[PDB]
Amino acid sequence: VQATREDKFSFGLWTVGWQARDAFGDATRTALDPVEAVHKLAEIGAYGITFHDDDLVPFGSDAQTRDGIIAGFKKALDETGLIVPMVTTNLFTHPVFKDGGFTSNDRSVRRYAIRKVLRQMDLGAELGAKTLVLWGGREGAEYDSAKDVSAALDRYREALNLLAQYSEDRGYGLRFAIEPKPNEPRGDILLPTAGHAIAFVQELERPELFGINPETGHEQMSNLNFTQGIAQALWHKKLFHIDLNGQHGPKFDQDLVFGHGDLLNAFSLVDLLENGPDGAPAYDGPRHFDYKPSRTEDYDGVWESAKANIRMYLLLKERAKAFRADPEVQEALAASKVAELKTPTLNPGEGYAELLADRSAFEDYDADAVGAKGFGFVKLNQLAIEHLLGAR
Amino acid sequence: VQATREDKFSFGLWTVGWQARDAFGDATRTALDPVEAVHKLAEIGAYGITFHDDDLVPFGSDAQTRDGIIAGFKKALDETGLIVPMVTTNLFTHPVFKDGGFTSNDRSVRRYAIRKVLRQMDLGAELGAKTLVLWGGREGAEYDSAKDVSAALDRYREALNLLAQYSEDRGYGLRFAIEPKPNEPRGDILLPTAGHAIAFVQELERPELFGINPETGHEQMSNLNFTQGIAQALWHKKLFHIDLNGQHGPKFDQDLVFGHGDLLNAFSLVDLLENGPDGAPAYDGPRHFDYKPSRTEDYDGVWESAKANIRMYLLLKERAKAFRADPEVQEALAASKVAELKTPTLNPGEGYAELLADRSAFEDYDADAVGAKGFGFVKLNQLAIEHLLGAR
Amino acid sequence: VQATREDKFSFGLWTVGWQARDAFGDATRTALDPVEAVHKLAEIGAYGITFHDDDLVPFGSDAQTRDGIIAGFKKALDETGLIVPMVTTNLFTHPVFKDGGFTSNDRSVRRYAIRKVLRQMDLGAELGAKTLVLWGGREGAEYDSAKDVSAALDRYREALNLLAQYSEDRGYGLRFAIEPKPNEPRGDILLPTAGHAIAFVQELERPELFGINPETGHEQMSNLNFTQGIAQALWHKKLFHIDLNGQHGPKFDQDLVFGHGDLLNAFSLVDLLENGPDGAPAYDGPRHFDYKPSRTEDYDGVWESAKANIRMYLLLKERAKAFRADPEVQEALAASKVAELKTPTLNPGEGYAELLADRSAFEDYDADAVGAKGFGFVKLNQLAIEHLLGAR
Amino acid sequence: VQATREDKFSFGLWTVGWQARDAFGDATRTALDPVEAVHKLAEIGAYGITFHDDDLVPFGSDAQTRDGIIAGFKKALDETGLIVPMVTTNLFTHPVFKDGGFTSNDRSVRRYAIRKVLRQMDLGAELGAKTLVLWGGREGAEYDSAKDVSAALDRYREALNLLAQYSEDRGYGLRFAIEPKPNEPRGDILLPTAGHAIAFVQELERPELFGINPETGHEQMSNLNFTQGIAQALWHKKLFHIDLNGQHGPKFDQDLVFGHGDLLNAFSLVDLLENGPDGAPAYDGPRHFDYKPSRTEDYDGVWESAKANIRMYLLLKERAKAFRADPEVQEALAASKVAELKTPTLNPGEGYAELLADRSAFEDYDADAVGAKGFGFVKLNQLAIEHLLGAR
Ligand SMILES: OC[C@@H](O)[C@H](O)[C@@H](O)CO
Ligand SMILES: OC[C@@H](O)[C@H](O)[C@@H](O)CO
Ligand SMILES: OC[C@@H](O)[C@H](O)[C@@H](O)CO
Ligand SMILES: OC[C@@H](O)[C@H](O)[C@@H](O)CO
Ligand SMILES: [Co+2]
Ligand SMILES: [Co+2]
Ligand SMILES: [Co+2]
Ligand SMILES: [Co+2]
Ligand SMILES: [Co+2]
Ligand SMILES: [Co+2]
Ligand SMILES: [Co+2]
Ligand SMILES: [Co+2]
Repeated sequence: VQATREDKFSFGLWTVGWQARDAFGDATRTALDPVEAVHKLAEIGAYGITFHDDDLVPFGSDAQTRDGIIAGFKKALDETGLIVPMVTTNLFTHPVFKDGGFTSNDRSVRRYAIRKVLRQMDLGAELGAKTLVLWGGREGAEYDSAKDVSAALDRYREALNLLAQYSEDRGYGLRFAIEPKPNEPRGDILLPTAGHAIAFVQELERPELFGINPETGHEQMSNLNFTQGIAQALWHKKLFHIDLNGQHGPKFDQDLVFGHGDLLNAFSLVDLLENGPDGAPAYDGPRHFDYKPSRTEDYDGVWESAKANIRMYLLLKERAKAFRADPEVQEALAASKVAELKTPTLNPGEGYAELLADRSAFEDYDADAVGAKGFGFVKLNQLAIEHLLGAR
Repeated sequence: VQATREDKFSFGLWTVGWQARDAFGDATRTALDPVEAVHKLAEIGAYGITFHDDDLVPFGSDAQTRDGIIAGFKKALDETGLIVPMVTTNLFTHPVFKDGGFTSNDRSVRRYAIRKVLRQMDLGAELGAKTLVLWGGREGAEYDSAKDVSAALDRYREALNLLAQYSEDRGYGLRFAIEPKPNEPRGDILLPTAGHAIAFVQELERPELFGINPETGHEQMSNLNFTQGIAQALWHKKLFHIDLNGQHGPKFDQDLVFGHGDLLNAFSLVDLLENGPDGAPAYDGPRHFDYKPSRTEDYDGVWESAKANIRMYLLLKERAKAFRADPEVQEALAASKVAELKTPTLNPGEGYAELLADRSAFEDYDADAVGAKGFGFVKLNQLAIEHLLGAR
Repeated sequence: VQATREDKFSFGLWTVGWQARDAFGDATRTALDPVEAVHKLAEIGAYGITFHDDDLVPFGSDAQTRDGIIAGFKKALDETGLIVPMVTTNLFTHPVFKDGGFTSNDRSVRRYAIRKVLRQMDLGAELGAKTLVLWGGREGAEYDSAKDVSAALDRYREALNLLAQYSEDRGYGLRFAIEPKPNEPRGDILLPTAGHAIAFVQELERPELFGINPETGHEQMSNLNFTQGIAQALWHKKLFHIDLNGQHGPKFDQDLVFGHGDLLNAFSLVDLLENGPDGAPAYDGPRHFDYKPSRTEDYDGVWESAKANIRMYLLLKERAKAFRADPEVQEALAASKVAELKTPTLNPGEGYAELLADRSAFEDYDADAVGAKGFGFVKLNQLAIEHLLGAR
Repeated sequence: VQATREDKFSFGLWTVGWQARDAFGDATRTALDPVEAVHKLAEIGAYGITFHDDDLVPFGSDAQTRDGIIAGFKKALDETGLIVPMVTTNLFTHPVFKDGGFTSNDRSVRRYAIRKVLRQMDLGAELGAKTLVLWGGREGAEYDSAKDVSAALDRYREALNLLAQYSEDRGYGLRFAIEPKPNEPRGDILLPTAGHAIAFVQELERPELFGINPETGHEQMSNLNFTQGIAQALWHKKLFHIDLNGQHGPKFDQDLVFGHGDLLNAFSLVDLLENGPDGAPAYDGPRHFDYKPSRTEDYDGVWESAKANIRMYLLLKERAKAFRADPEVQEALAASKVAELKTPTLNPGEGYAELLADRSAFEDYDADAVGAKGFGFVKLNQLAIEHLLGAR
């Protein structure tokens, strides 16, 4: 298959740029030039690139340096036609953030973290970014008595409310996406799942400007069903962005190519995002890959893995489409009553009193008879896998 | 230490009454009589008892029978001075509920599920219960194509809105507590974590009436920090009830005595609930034990395990109090800056314009120097554990 | 494709016969007659059937009743041509086994467990079974101080030595396969992984008569790589039997159809078993499905799920074959140096003296240059998945 | 309490020397001088220190420098009285080992790896070390088709056979301890659990020279019961060394202070090692702490955390002894029939013939009456915990 700008595949500069220095070893690859990343990505079919402030401008660069870098990067986007759909800020690498950015126990660190983000918001707006992703990687703790969670949530909220105020006042029109993660690098991270991130956002001052950026591996690190979690995020209308990658259950964050981890879940996910209501996708934003080319690879391996992500997504889409289009699947869906869940439980205008008066809903209901009918779910599931396998 | 009615320990009829019939073996204990249970629980110090409809009145009892049982039950309550703080409905045992109660693909089961709950609401109202716990144990799926998550959430919401309507029209004054669980019996259950449940509740018609009933073991089945999730629930003011028990990480639901699984987290949990805001508890509801006496035990074991739950709580409470009262702990808390998180990041009347004008929050900030100072968190953790072990 | 007797697909009577009573609810299906199960399995292409003593003959049947069941059973086998490749004993259902069979703390239970097994060996030997599977589902503990592991391993060994003795004396020619499981129904089960079982087997009086019966979901319950553990079992030559099914990581035992859990691991498992050394399979015993038709299904869903197991194995086999016959895959294998691992590290006749003498192995080794070459692993993994997807 | 040299507390140079560069951020601490390390550890009570070649002598140090470093190191040991009980080799950091050391697909890497170990064996022998720990951190894969496990086991064996040969011929008298780990840094590591490592060792040429070095955190990363695995290791007589630390279930390797993860399991572990048969410890090797001072800490937090490891072990020891000495515990052990498991199942001289003749073990056995009696395990567990809380 072939990727189009209409596919909206984006990559973080820190992905193909990952030098492969893990917690147990040194880097196996040399640094990638931002400008080269831009030309290579354009070439493999991506429509946009994302970056952390510190991925593009080395922490501590003077404005002369800083300015120079931005200018060149800007030219590259220009020549290639790539856009910057999202930007983020690094609030986890520097030792100052060892206890967090926004929720560090140290007050001075909190002030500093806000400033770092405001600045990145400025660059984002200049480059045309529409979404600010916030990954609070260091917000959390290793020991329960070290962090007052309530105070931490107040401080997270305080910081976010200021960011929305500024964006709205400067007219940047940004949307903010909170990225949930259960652990790593902190023992436990605040807002561990898509669920906790959504509940939190609901308490902000201008909640309509806030949503989440869920990551495949993050939810899988707690053994949760990523597809079901996205379905919930979509129900709430809080899916502002998405990070796609692969993981093999609860272990360190692997960041494999999308679909190289839980393949069956990767398939139900593409199905959910693409076979939305009335043909059209259920999701319209970037399909962003936040993965890492394995430590054992060289730059050849790097570009290969970049293309594998696109490839995986397009192969899955194709099968998800074929799945839904199959009259036998259509028949199995009917037998399993999947669409019957869309019919309200209650009749039009029916309330508690009418329901209480309906003898068929209780007094005269044959639970035993209904309890014996099968749902035909294994059969429908088998049909889906055969489509995935290209056997149908 | 001895239990008082003020401690508010409650137990489900189904905990001490569990016959220990598991997924791989027959029951090892005979049935426990409800009046007996009330009398034994009163004796060990419980202040209240809870039950699913079907735990008290056998599924399908005729009115005469049903009526007879309730009368006997109320008399035992009367005599012992035990109350019924919460009631729930069994929407998971009977085969009709194999694909869910409120979210079954089958429209007729959904209708029947609502009628079964209304009926239990009337009984709870009659007994003076204040909370209706809803555990959607069969809501979810084994296969992703079998359940439309979006339609399921619509139907779950449709049903809850009706229950609140009825409660409010009738003047019952009930509060509704949704109980999250990631899995078991279904592959994946809808609303898997405390977070997912809180986010959901914020979308109902009368949200002020809805909260959650998180269970220690359910959060631990996903390897999440239970204390930290309770802290967030308290921040949202949605902790309506709590189910206490023990678990050893992600595996089937063990339902051990509280404190017999993750002891360190059991300790931080009691500290959070009891060493509240003033000096006063941060949570005022029932301390409910939803556990199961191990299958290897007889009725002497059952009564021993019931008392063990109260004993673990009182012993942890005592050490949590001692921890907070220690001057060396006060000192370690001061060195770790725990309390500094409670001070707003911004000075009163400061906005983004004033922050941007503060050179010290960024332009002249010495991040390297701040990043070199230690938080002393290990030492604080070490004092906590020494209090737990009675080593101080 | 269609299954042939040469495929050696077998099913436990307890799989298609599971009535679906789980830990939270009643059975949803009526009991399956063993004769009927023989006929239906024959019909879908199974070559054999297996059973626990108690699956065929109800616990406590008098000798006339037991004899009658066995006779009708044998007749069905005869008429269909199905064989009984393995038999097993239920040492987990009856309350007497609540603390285990061979390792119960109670001496009398240990004596009775051995007698129950001996009696099953007789029946197995008479039906022609070649393997006795031993699943100690109840050997273990919920609490560390309740069980002396060392004493427990001594007792385990004590029982197994007797069984080997009896079999050898009677000329039964049975092979014994211990089945590891990490937990469920005990909090922790003895011999938790394929590794622990293999190490234990090695300490018996006649180790050559003992191997393991590893199950897909059981290793996945600990989030281990099943194919990789199977590879090691094959290296030790201890894979006497195999239980195939599906699971989604660490949670209760799901027993899904084979391939419906971790699809990618199912794929690599079929590759390992069939594309063995010298053209031929690496394993020649039964391909046994120890799964359960989901609780949502009726008897139609039961047979559909039995057939899904076979279809899943055959589709994966087909794709594994095509994978290996692809010149591009071969080229990738060569580039990744997979086969170079099969060449001894030392030259023929080289010892440490000569290795110490080779400056090319150290003194003149350019670690830095080798360290920069990519292995091309991602590209290889991508072709593997494109074969599975039927995209190649 | 206070540590004595008889407690045999040892620490790796890399533990207190960890600079805190994690997968997501820079080092927060400066480098620790080895001589200083020797001095600091002697002061807190350690009886020994251990290290990887590369911890002591910088990778790529000329002969002169290396020699220089060693001589200073020997002086510090001299001056302080600390010994080097164990030494290990770094086969995971340098880029050349990205695919492993001993089982790298690349043959030239395997040869280099052996050379690097021989050299450390010499230094080890010279410093008086008794054990060579082998941690194959890079032995494994991210993708199943990239590693022939069988070939890798052959190459692993091939390398160990040679090391044994060398050590025996040089008269070093070393014992070899293989350290299992399930994952991190490789997606899946070979010899993932204590079980797998023991099974492997049994296949070597001089098995009496090999054992294992299990780490608390490693077994817990797979959610296995550490104490139970150590109990099996002792049964096999393969506990050559042990790494103590803390972990919070399946997630990245946390390396917390011993007893800061699963407290209940740390208690049962100390009980097992110390309350050995004949009053005496069941294990007499070094109690080695392979942990990491949290990244939020400075050098003071570093020495605080080192002392915390010793304090935890000694406080647990103290409670394990009090527990065993309690008459009420003694009464609970008897009711639980813990010791009845040590009495053989068969009477002296009984074999299957006599067991078959015993009607009381089967024909006249009342399984129902035995099945109704409880084991009193909950009460026994509750007493263990009250001893741990210092409540008794
Ligand atoms: O787990 C790492 C996170 O996924 C980050 O890459 C964020 O998305 C950006 O800060
Ligand atoms: O996991 C089982 C559940 O916890 C139930 O006991 C609910 O709390 C009540 O239906
Ligand atoms: O998890 C249950 C076990 O898998 C059993 O089915 C054994 O294989 C046979 O007793
Ligand atoms: O998880 C990392 C390992 O624990 C190492 O520290 C080894 O013990 C020494 O190579
Ligand atoms: Co990630
Ligand atoms: Co991300
Ligand atoms: Co539970
Ligand atoms: Co509960
Ligand atoms: Co199973
Ligand atoms: Co099995
Ligand atoms: Co470790
Ligand atoms: Co270690």
